[PDB]
Amino acid sequence: DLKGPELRILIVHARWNLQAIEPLVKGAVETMIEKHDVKLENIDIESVPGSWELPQGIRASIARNTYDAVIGIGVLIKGSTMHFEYISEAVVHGLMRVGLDSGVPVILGLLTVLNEEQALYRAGLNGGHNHGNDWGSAAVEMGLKAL
Amino acid sequence: SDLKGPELRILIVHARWNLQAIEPLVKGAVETMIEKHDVKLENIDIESVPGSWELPQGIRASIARNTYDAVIGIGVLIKGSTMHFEYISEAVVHGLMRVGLDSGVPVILGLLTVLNEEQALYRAGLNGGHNHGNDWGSAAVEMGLKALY
Amino acid sequence: GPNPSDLKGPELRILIVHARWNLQAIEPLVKGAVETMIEKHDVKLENIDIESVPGSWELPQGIRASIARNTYDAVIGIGVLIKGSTMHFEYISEAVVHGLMRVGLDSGVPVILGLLTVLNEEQALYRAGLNGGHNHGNDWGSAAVEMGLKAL
Amino acid sequence: DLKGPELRILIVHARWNLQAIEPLVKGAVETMIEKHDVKLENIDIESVPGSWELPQGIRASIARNTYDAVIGIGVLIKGSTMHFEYISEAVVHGLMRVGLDSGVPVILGLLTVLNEEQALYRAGLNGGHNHGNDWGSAAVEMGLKAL
Amino acid sequence: PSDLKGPELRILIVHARWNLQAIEPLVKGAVETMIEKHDVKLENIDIESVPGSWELPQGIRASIARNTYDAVIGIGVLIKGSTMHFEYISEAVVHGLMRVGLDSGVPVILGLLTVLNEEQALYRAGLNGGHNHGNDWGSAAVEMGLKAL
Ligand SMILES: O=c1[nH]c(NC[C@H](O)[C@H](O)[C@H](O)CO)c([N+](=O)[O-])c(=O)[nH]1
Ligand SMILES: O=c1[nH]c(NC[C@H](O)[C@H](O)[C@H](O)CO)c([N+](=O)[O-])c(=O)[nH]1
Ligand SMILES: O=c1[nH]c(NC[C@H](O)[C@H](O)[C@H](O)CO)c([N+](=O)[O-])c(=O)[nH]1
Ligand SMILES: O=c1[nH]c(NC[C@H](O)[C@H](O)[C@H](O)CO)c([N+](=O)[O-])c(=O)[nH]1
Ligand SMILES: O=c1[nH]c(NC[C@H](O)[C@H](O)[C@H](O)CO)c([N+](=O)[O-])c(=O)[nH]1
Repeated sequence: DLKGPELRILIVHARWNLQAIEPLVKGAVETMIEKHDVKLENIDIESVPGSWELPQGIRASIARNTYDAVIGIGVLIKGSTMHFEYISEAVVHGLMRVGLDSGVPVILGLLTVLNEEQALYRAGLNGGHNHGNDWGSAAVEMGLKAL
Repeated sequence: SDLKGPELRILIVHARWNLQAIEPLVKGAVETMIEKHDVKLENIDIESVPGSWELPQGIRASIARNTYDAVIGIGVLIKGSTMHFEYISEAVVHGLMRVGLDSGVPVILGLLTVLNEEQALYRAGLNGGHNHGNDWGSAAVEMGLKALY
Repeated sequence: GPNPSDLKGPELRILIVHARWNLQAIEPLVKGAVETMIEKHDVKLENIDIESVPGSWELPQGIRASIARNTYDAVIGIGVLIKGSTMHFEYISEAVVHGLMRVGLDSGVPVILGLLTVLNEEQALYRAGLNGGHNHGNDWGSAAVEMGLKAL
Repeated sequence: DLKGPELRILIVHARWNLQAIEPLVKGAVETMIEKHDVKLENIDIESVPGSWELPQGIRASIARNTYDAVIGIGVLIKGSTMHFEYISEAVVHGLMRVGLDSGVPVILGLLTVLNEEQALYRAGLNGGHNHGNDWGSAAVEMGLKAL
Repeated sequence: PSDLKGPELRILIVHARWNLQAIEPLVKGAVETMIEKHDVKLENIDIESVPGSWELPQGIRASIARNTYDAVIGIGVLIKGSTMHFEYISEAVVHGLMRVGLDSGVPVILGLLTVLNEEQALYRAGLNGGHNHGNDWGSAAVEMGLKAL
């Protein structure tokens, strides 16, 4: 049971498909607090328009303040074109790059699904498990291991 | 989407392939920044390059000469008969992401990667579709402000 | 198939980072890697560090942090990704594999790939030495030793 | 309507599928000269075994001399294995990297086709349009805009 | 290029050891072609091996940092299996080999085979009526090594 009362965590989330984003952020926040003793005042939450902006928003934020771990949250749903595949591939590499360039643990809270239902299910609705909870724990664990 | 950026300097680089779709996209972006976010016309630079492949390179060259708070890269790639479309799309997207992360300047994705021309026009606001350029205009202002201030 | 060496690395310091998803398959892999280095290459138990991270996504990051603090001759990254219902599997697998390659090239430290990217659980267990399969961890142990010695 | 009498242009082309390569190179050269007033003596032409060497040949050459723009030309045809897919992906990312790293515009004269007929058609044979011309014009434009 | 001779060239060859049946002929073809057709000296050709294709980029990087080579040939054979392992390793190795060559300035020749089954690999190694691809790689190493001088 890892506890991180002194950890400063950053959460950057996109605003596309808010129906699925909100639950994810909550589950992450609630879990860090209620289960890892992270302090609410130590959790910064920022948003960007879409998943494409996630890597950029995180990079700008960890250059200004100091965080022990970051959680990038976004929901990409396959559409009619190849837009979904290209954005997904670029964003995932971008998030990995920002983490490796900065030395700050970047947790993957990106969902890349085929339809809305799949997203809601992974956000804890319709009998599914909220994946945000897992991301909060990973944030805490990686943040501690980085000291 | 309420944000105002009267002091923001925005750069728009667009390719010239599939101009039928490019033009509306650029207008929607410009119009939205101006009428909805108070950006000043004189603070918006517009440049062009032959194709989407040049977008990353054109943007890189420009943000090295002047100072911008945000950049919008606009291009239209349509699937053809070869694998050309797939390889260019992949490299361009990775290039635009790199330019943004290397420079610290927000780069907005105004790239359409479609199966046929009808899909592009529809996303440019023609034939009953929503003009995606508008969303790009708003995103540029938002990311520009979250960096300058 | 592979062609391991008989090389001995009694002075080698080896690091093993593994994720914790699908532990059923992870455990046998790690054991095989450790046992093989020790019993077959003369690596010393005390010279093998073992760390863990939540998921495969964390592997490149955990390895990067660890080789920045201590000095290792070789690193083995171990994780198990199983195709699910979304495209999550494809995108994480691609990013992690490129990430592990980058950490190895940036640092100069050999990073051994102990990542399984499978369609279902049965395939993972089979590659972990269960149900009549060959334990791939063993091969990784020999590779770690071989690369660690060629870096000296 | 762009003219570049002082531009120095480099062309690196592979030698696999020369039947398609030659016309592509000619089209690019002819167009730069005849339509953009580029001078014959200001156009260097080099070759490398295959498309895989394109990025490397270009990087080496722009480190020795000064060019305003580079055109990389090569032809990849899908074969029986996955070789085509992996080389294509690596070469394209390689050419983009060299352009961004060096600051010198790199024009994409790479064809990634399914069979030989497709390549010849794009080289102007059998009633097709010679793509090399477009690459010549793009080189001139990007070379001028780099100043 | 007429007939290139490189009697003073120093060439490095790193090959993996998976699927040796196909590897050996590939290496021979490359060595023989360099010596017999390009006048490269046997004593100027270093040959190293690594467990698998995943180690090629790393093995090559370590070696060119210790000695000086005019060109490098990376040889490995990947065969599609029952999982997605082949696809991910192939993509990462190919990008890794391109990176090492561009980072170092030393030409890295691609002697990697990414096939669907063993038969395809043997064929490309010169068995069963096929053309030994290692020969072409040898000539490419010599040509690129000379053009770097
Ligand atoms: O986070 C998402 N962003 C999306 N917008 C695209 C992109 O993230 C940027 O907001 C904008 O394209 C300019 O950068 C999506 N779609 O377009 O479908 C989506 O599904 N999810
Ligand atoms: O912007 C585009 N550029 C295209 N040209 C490719 C590239 O952008 C350059 O113009 C040229 O290849 C040399 O750099 C396209 N097609 O070829 O189809 C396309 O659909 N869209
Ligand atoms: O190692 C794995 N990690 C997984 N977790 C995802 C990721 O590795 C991180 O733990 C988390 O996503 C945010 O960092 C997996 N799935 O989700 O399926 C999986 O199959 N294997
Ligand atoms: O330019 C090409 N090079 C090719 N050769 C591969 C590569 O470009 C190098 O010459 C050599 O592989 C070593 O780097 C091709 N095929 O193999 O099919 C091809 O179609 N086109
Ligand atoms: O060179 C190869 N290496 C292989 N081994 C994988 C890898 O190259 C590493 O040696 C090891 O996986 C961890 O470093 C292969 N397969 O697994 O199938 C293969 O086909 N070819």
